[PDB]
Amino acid sequence: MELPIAPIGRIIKDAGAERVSDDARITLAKILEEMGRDIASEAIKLARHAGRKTIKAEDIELAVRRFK
Amino acid sequence: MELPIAPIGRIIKDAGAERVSDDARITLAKILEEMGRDIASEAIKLARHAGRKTIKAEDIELAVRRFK
Ligand SMILES: [Cl-]
Ligand SMILES: [Cl-]
Ligand SMILES: [Zn+2]
Ligand SMILES: [Zn+2]
Repeated sequence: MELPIAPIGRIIKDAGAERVSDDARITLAKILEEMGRDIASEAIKLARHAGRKTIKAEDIELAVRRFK
Repeated sequence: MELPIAPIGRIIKDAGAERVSDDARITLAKILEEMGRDIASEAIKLARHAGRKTIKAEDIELAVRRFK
């Protein structure tokens, strides 16, 4: 796992939760990590079809549209 | 912003990118943060319709299904 748990716990508290189980924080961190990886994988293929090696913000923005 | 950028950069490198612009890392961190907040907001309403104050892993798992 790359994402730290603490910041994910703050997101859920920030959205209005009174109490958050430790298992809720870990579940959302793993779901967002898996989303990040699938978006990143699609952004890499977009950059390669554009002839580039550098992943740019427009690749991320176009890749997220396949998941919406 | 709650999520740190560095770990998001590692996710994109881990998925296979050779080089990542700083703007790509920031864009994906903001998209995952916004997803985390919308999931968390829906999980809070599920827990309240179940009569609970504590957000649990099953609330997260049911809330992500509205976005798939
Ligand atoms: Cl998926
Ligand atoms: Cl949205
Ligand atoms: Zn996946
Ligand atoms: Zn939203």
